[PDB]
Amino acid sequence: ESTGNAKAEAESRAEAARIEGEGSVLQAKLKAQALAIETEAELERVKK
Amino acid sequence: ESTGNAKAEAESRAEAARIEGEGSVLQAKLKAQALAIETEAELERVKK
Amino acid sequence: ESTGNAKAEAESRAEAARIEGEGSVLQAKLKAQALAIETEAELERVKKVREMELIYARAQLEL
Amino acid sequence: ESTGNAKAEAESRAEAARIEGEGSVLQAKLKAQALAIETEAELERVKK
Amino acid sequence: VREMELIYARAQLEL
Repeated sequence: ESTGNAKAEAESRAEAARIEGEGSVLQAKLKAQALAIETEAELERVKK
Repeated sequence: ESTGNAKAEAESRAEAARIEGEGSVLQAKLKAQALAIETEAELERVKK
Repeated sequence: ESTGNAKAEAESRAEAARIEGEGSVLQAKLKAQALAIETEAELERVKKVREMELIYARAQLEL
Repeated sequence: ESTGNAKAEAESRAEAARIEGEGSVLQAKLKAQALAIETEAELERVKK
Repeated sequence: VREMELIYARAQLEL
């Protein structure tokens, strides 16, 4: 009839993984990494 | 009566998705830069 | 009689919205700049370790 | 008949999340971030 | 922290 983690009463809780975006972060789009270093030029300006 | 989410047995499982994951792929800017600025340790030892 | 808000079970829930959230997206300027000015820690350590160029200065000439 | 956090008598209280704007802050509009660095030129003036 | 530029000044010449 029942086995696991039963929880009740009040606000928030979490129990699983739901690493949706996190997994997507690991599988970072190369193009995303490129734009990162390509844009650094602006940061360098704030430095210079 | 108590009711709740059950997770019988053990394999890869997802539940209560989105929020955290989505937020991760969006930025995590604070720790991203934090860890990134701590990377200088390489350049630090090189100087040392 | 007491009456009040009940939150049976447990899942994602919202209530008493707006105010705090709205105020957050608006500015949070004090802590925003506070944490931002504390970010210099990176540039701080960089200086702390760049100090090593002092190498040339070891040629002390205390006559 | 009843379960949870019942509260009464006087002023203010809060119990939930209501992270409306907060969530919106995490999901920061790229264009908003751009204008931020683009406007910094004024701050630099006060520096120079 | 900018004080660190003092590096050059370590070449003390206390004769």
